[PDB]
Amino acid sequence: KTFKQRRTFEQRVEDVRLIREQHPTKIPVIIERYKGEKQLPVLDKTKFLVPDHVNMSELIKIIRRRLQLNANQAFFLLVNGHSMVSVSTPISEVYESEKDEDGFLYMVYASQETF
Ligand SMILES: COC(=O)c1ccc(NC(=O)C(F)(F)F)cc1
Ligand SMILES: [Cl-]
Repeated sequence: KTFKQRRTFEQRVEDVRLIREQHPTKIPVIIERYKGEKQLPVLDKTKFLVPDHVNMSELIKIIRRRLQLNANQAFFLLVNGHSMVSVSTPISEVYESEKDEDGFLYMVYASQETF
C-alpha cells in the first residue's frame, strides 16, 4: 500500500539519484494520506518535485489547492513523522535536516492533529 512498501530501498535511492540529474533544483517529496484518514481525499499521485525555494506554508497551500479543499476544512502536514516546528522554513533547509536515508522527504496529512 505505502510507498516504502511498493519500492525497495535500492529503487527509492536510484529514483532520487535520477531526479538529482533531471530535476536538480527540485526536492523529491513523498506525500501520503494518514492510513486512519476518513474525511480528506487521496492525492492523484505520491511523488512530487517541489521547487527548492518554496517555504512549508506555500507547500501546505499547494496541497490544499491540489486536494481542492475549502476554507474551513482542516489540514495537518507531518514531515519525517513529526509536526513542523515552522512553516516559514524553506524546503531546501527542511530537506537537509528531515530527509530519509533513501533521499526522499516523507510527509503525511490528516484532518486531525492527532494522527
Ligand atoms: C518549475 O515548476 C514545475 O515544473 C513544478 C514542480 C512541481 C509542481 N508541483 C508541486 O509542487 C506539487 F506536486 F506539490 F503539487 C508543480 C510544478
Ligand atoms: Cl531543475
